[PDB]
Amino acid sequence: GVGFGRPDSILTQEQAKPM
Repeated sequence: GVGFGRPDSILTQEQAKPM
């Protein structure tokens, strides 16, 4: 859940940036 782009790996924000 860190920025936008893809689903968050860690915790449910809707989206996150790539690796």
